[PDB]
Amino acid sequence: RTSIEQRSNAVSQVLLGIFSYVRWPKEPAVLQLCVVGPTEYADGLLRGMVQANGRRVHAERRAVDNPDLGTLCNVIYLGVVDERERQQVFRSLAGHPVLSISERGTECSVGSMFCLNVGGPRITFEANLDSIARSGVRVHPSVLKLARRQATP
Amino acid sequence: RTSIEQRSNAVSQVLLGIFSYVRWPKEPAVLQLCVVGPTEYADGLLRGMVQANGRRVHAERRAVDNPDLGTLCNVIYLGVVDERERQQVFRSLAGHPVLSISERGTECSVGSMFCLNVGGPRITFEANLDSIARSGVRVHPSVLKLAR
Repeated sequence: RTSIEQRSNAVSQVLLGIFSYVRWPKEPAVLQLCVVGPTEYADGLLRGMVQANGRRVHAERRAVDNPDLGTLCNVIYLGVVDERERQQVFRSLAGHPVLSISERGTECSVGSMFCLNVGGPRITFEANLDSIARSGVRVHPSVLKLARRQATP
Repeated sequence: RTSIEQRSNAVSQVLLGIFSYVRWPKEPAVLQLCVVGPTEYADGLLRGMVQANGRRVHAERRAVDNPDLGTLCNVIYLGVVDERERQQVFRSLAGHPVLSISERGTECSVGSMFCLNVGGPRITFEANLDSIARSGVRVHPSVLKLAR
């Protein structure tokens, strides 16, 4: 079984790997990532990140009921939230170009664009076409090369 | 800095405060703090702390299903865990002097020497007098005056 520090640094990459298939309508110089809700595997993230084009990914935690998640966040890494809390969040992102990703794989069905599954020998994820289309960012299809080859032994 | 960081740095401060009213059977040079489960406010802790008496608190995440929590852990800061996992956790803590604290002081009760309530303008916390005796650490009773 893979350790917490193993799975953290792993998530870090998968997110970078997802972020590669994503175009924002207006590309910021610093991409803004907001961690929202309790999380296990975001420690790696919050160090900050750099993309393969040198764009820094800046990372900070934000309150689930923060009403400006939408404008503060180009990315949101979503943790454990309850129905209401989840509602607040996905409402705040509407009309804004935001990439949403969950630590847990249940949430594709309720708002998140991507849903990690961190258990097992590899980090896997599934996606949802609905939330993706209404996201207002462009997601290249080949983002699924990554989940599939991750669901591979 | 955001309010989550603000509330995070404060959980730091509250944790230290509680630490001063606890003693362990055999005091370790370096206090082992296990953050366990999803945690909105444990980022200050993970950065590492130090007590006024100069002692270092080392903090690191450990998985919920981790069977050696009891030996690996001086203090455990319990995040989000379901009924099954909550049990799983406290069984490893059994018969070991482990200071148990929880981030959500509502859906918490079994174990959890202390349950924090981070919401509101300040951080508050209950104390679980039952859990406090069984645990195996010596908690000074003054601490209850810092409770609710």
